[PDB]
Amino acid sequence: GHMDAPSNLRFLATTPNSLLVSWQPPRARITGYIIKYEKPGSPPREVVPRPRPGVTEATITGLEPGTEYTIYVIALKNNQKSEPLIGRKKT
Repeated sequence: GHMDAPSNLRFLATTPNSLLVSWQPPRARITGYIIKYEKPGSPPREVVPRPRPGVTEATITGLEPGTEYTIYVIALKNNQKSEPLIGRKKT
């Protein structure tokens, strides 16, 4: 455990209820990632299945319009995880 966390949570393309995001992988070897998303009033969820290693972008579906969701993206190492890297935006 104890691994750095991704950075610069960016957004690729954005759909009326889906949202693509792009980050800068942490500074340590990893074999997976976690990505949650939040909204005012409802608790976070996780992008499933967990992203693959080597990818610096993920899409998030199942959102709501006119709503800026807050994403928490983490680095994994065999279910093990690092600190989060968050960023929010609207669909």
